[PDB]
Amino acid sequence: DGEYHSPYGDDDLYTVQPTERSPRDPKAGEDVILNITTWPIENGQDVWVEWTKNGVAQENVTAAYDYNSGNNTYWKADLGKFEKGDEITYTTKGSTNGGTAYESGPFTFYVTDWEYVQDVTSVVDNGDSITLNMTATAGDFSPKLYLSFEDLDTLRMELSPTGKETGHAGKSGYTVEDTAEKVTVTTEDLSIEIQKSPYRMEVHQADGTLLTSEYTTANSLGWLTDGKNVINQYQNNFMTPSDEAFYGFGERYDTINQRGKDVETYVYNEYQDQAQTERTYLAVPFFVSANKYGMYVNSDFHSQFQMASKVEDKYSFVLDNDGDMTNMLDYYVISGKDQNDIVNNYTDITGKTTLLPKWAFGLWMSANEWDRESDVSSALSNAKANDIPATGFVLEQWSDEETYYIWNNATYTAKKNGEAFSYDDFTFNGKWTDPKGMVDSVHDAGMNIVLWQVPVLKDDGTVYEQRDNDEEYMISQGYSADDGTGAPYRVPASQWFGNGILLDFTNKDAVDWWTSQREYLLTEVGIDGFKTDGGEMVWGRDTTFSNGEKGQEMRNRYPTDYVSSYFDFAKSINPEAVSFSRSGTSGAQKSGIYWSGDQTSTFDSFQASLKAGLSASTSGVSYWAWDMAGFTGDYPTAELYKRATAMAAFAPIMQFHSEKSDPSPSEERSPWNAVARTGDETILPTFQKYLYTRMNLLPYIYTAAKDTADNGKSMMRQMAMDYPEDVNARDLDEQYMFGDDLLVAPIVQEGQTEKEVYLPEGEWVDIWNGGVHPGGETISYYADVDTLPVFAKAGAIIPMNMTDGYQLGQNVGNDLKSYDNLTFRVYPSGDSEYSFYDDVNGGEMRDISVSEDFANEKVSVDLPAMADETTMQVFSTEPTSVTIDGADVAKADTLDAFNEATTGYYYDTVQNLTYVKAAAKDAKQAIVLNGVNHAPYEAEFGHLTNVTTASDHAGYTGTGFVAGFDAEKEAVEFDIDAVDGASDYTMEVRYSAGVEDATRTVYINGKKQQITLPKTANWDTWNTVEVPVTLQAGNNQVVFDFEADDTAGINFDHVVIKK
Ligand SMILES: OC[C@H]1O[C@@H](O)[C@H](O)[C@@H](O)[C@@H]1O
Ligand SMILES: OC[C@H]1O[C@@H](O)[C@H](O)[C@@H](O)[C@@H]1O
Ligand SMILES: OC[C@H]1O[C@@H](O)[C@H](O)[C@@H](O)[C@@H]1O
Ligand SMILES: OC[C@H]1O[C@@H](O)[C@H](O)[C@@H](O)[C@@H]1O
Ligand SMILES: OC[C@H]1O[C@H](O)[C@H](O)[C@@H](O)[C@@H]1O
Ligand SMILES: OC[C@H]1O[C@H](O)[C@H](O)[C@@H](O)[C@@H]1O
Ligand SMILES: OC[C@H]1O[C@H](O)[C@H](O)[C@@H](O)[C@@H]1O
Ligand SMILES: OC[C@H]1O[C@H](O)[C@H](O)[C@@H](O)[C@@H]1O
Ligand SMILES: OC[C@H]1O[C@H](O)[C@H](O)[C@@H](O)[C@@H]1O
Ligand SMILES: OC[C@H]1O[C@H](O)[C@H](O)[C@@H](O)[C@@H]1O
Ligand SMILES: [Ca+2]
Ligand SMILES: [Mg+2]
Ligand SMILES: [Mg+2]
Ligand SMILES: [Mg+2]
Ligand SMILES: [Mg+2]
Ligand SMILES: [Mg+2]
Ligand SMILES: [Mg+2]
Ligand SMILES: [Mg+2]
Ligand SMILES: [Mg+2]
Repeated sequence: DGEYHSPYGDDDLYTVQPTERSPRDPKAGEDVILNITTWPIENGQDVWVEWTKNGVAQENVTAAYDYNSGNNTYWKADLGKFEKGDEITYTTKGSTNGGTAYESGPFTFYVTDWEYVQDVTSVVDNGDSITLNMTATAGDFSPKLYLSFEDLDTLRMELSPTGKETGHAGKSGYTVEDTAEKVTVTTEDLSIEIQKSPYRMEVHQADGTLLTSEYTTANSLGWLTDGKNVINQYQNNFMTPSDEAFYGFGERYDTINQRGKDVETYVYNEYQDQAQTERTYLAVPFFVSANKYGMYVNSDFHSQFQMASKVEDKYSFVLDNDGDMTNMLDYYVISGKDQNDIVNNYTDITGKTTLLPKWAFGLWMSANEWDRESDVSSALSNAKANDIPATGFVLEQWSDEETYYIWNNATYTAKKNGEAFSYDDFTFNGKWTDPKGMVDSVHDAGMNIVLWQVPVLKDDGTVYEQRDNDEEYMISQGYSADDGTGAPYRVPASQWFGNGILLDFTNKDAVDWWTSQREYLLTEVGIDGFKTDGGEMVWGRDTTFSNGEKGQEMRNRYPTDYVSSYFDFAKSINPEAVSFSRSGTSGAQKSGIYWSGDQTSTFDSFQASLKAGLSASTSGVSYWAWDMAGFTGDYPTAELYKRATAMAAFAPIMQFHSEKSDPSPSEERSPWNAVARTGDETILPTFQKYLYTRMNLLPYIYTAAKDTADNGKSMMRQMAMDYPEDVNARDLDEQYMFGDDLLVAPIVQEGQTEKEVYLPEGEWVDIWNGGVHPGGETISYYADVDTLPVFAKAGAIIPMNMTDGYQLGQNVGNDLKSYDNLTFRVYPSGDSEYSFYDDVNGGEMRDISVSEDFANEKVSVDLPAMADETTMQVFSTEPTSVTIDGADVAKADTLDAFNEATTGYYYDTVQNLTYVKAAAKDAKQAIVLNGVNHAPYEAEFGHLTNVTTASDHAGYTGTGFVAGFDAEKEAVEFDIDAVDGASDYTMEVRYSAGVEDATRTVYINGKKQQITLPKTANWDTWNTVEVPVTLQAGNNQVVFDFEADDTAGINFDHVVIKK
């Protein structure tokens, strides 16, 4: 028999327990209901509430029967409404037939209401900080708002409602213009305009451009208080135009643009339907606006971002607090040189991404079902047999499933008092007879291994000696958090690892103990890190951690304290160790890889994963992975598998994984198992193509990884991060930038083969075939199930590790300590420069520069000193000569000859690439290609109308030519860029006309001319005629038509634009 009421229950944001107070934190005028339970269900029960208001005893409130469920009766007691300042203390009671009264409480709540800033009464400039003394709209406080500069382009606001706290110092490079009506604070990067009566702030760039501004009606800034000693929430409100887009907020699965939504900064473990529930494991109170600023609310407490979700021109943040009136509101308005610089400034505040070793950027293999040595050996054997040179290996089902630090089937003498084991304490049996040997075999295969972990000590009520000993010790030492009553905090019963005891990662002694138990795994077994899963496990209002903080503040921070603790520990022992986690908040980026969690194998999930990666990126979490093609649900289709593979190969971290622990047939998301499950053998060569291409691009990818760590530029970015002004880039969620120079457009729709790609300003070249696409429009790209549209930005310099075949998608292996043929792929356009991170040769920075001068038929490359032979692949027409330091280098007629030569050049007519080989020298080398023009615009890649392509006459450039083009209504249209601005140019038209002289009609931006194409000796002989054209800057429409007055058949190879 009993009674129970607990006002906050588990303090879950989304649900309530059936015995809570509603509202949990009452405001003035809100009716207060107490939900109370009794058991068993029995006639003769009475439930009531004994209480005081401002210390005065009130008449008891009688509860009314609500409903019965299970062994319990539920009741509601109505306390009524209260006024601001009221302090209510109550005890709930239940009895049967006037007998033993069971009770809960006392519980106290302080009734609140909002107070807002009114006017600025005085301004004090302290040199490194500005104090604005203010009045309030209500109450007796004298608030102070402190302004400071984290940097000249990053403004910090700290609000003390009572005026008793002081803000932090910042930079002193600012000036102030203080007048009776307004104060303007200026730096070389910002102009902050503050109206004094009423108080209202606008943040502008130095030149005056508005970044954001507090809502028009002012009184925008406020706090929720009882007017005495409780401050429970803060808010500010801002004006936003109807076109403003909001990105980031951590990792989001529903949309990349949060306009219209209430975004909760609240970590949560939501399985499979993250998009639909709008939940996430990784929540960060930071967003980037395409209006060129970021806003970071510096608090671990839950916050709600109302992004034009209430009023169409208003966005707001509402930040919770634990009552403590000394906790100031602290937020930043972040400007920068560009959107990526904004993110860099954010990482100055919350932490830089820690550069991971290069092995982290190869393929990771994982499957929950791998649970014994024979599974590992078969996994390694299958990878080798299928030519899959992975670099990472994950084991989840490796332990006793009890302590999570002892190998499954290991036997030993149990240890008391939390003593740590060493490798020699164990007798290894059954599934794992030689863990050290097993790790040695993984290392032998060129891979590194990580082991799965959780931050909780399991307690499912079953007896298990070592786990029981550990629990006893942990409790005696206070290594758990406190439930608020002196007992250890346990995960709520109905949750993942319910009843388990969380390790208090804020407790250094606790962390030292916990990690000591895993030490032998790094020092003796030789593992390369941990897959630190979970962490979204902190509930309860009164839950208390060693640092004095409670559940409200610690829920979002806990996962990152957990993940960082393990990352640092593993790395302290093994410098090459890497963590792989799913949960966190601001700062998560300092500590390893984050994967998108648990999703099903559908295209809808794929779409959600892509959004999660793009949002995480904006939020500073660059080293992001996902379970490619999904880890659970029905096995993926061959189509999904192939589409997922392609995106994954061009994502920051590439990893396959599966959920099932012991299925039949296998659930592995490996390519060999995908072939087995779907019956589609073509999956293997398609997977190989993408894996091999990723490894060819590893120098570029790893340099990008370094750029994240040093400069805050995420590896994979939503289009508006690079092009914030471009109205077509705002909502794109099915394409992205990868590194600085690649535009990747995965197909994420079932059945799709015509893929739309928005190309921003500039020229974009298909990296697979050399097709040229002018920017500033949406193109349609035909992509079969094996094809991924990827384009290089104009001026791009891309380092690659190539085989002697020199094609993308050729297996170079997984050697991370040497290159095969280090190659630089170059798309000349003006003057371009790239800093290559040569990690193979000591991490030296190699500064490469390219100067395009097609106006004079030259492209120059300034190659710095290199440790290795270097191959340039320059997109251009064929040179008449190539020089290195002024000396001619020999033309190689075939690829074989080029490979045998120590220096020389070779022209690839199919890709329109000039290969140039330079010897390794401890001095810079000046390479010049002479007689070159911009690469041809291949006819077979133009817009074709009623005409087809062929390859059945030798001598063409590209993949072939347009065949015949000999009837009315047949057309070939080109999108041609003016190589050097608006001007006249010469257009070369390369064709064959074996039978007789021909004519075609050409329109240049609608201006017609007829061209004569004289007969060639035969269809195996090509000729080129020069046509004068006038081009405008940018894209030019060049249409070749066969009109009524034209004549004869031709084969049409390409066109070249030149001076
Ligand atoms: O002291 C008075 C209280 O005693 C209980 O036994 C009654 O059932 C309550 O409704 C009442 O408020
Ligand atoms: O074993 C007694 C249990 O009975 C249930 O009906 C109650 O709701 C539980 O809180 C209680 O612990
Ligand atoms: O827009 C800000 C407002 O949001 C509402 O949802 C909250 O309940 C209010 O307390 C707050 O003033
Ligand atoms: O299959 C693994 C999944 O199982 C679910 O029951 C848990 O809540 C998730 O945290 C976990 O990733
Ligand atoms: O209100 C329905 C019922 O509620 C509780 O079970 C009471 O003990 C009982 O006397 C009453 O009949
Ligand atoms: O096998 C290791 C772990 O992997 C799985 O993801 C399960 O969620 C967990 O219950 C299990 O203990
Ligand atoms: O029921 C849980 C048990 O599962 C397996 O037998 C594990 O090998 C063992 O360590 C664990 O106690
Ligand atoms: O910890 C539970 C048990 O695990 C292993 O089976 C040990 O060999 C045994 O001594 C111990 O009691
Ligand atoms: O990039 C050049 C061409 O590449 C492929 O052939 C695509 O199917 C096509 O749409 C594109 O225009
Ligand atoms: O009529 C034009 C055609 O003439 C010949 O048949 C050629 O073989 C063919 O390549 C060309 O397209
Ligand atoms: Ca051609
Ligand atoms: Mg009665
Ligand atoms: Mg959509
Ligand atoms: Mg900066
Ligand atoms: Mg198995
Ligand atoms: Mg080692
Ligand atoms: Mg303690
Ligand atoms: Mg120039
Ligand atoms: Mg060689």
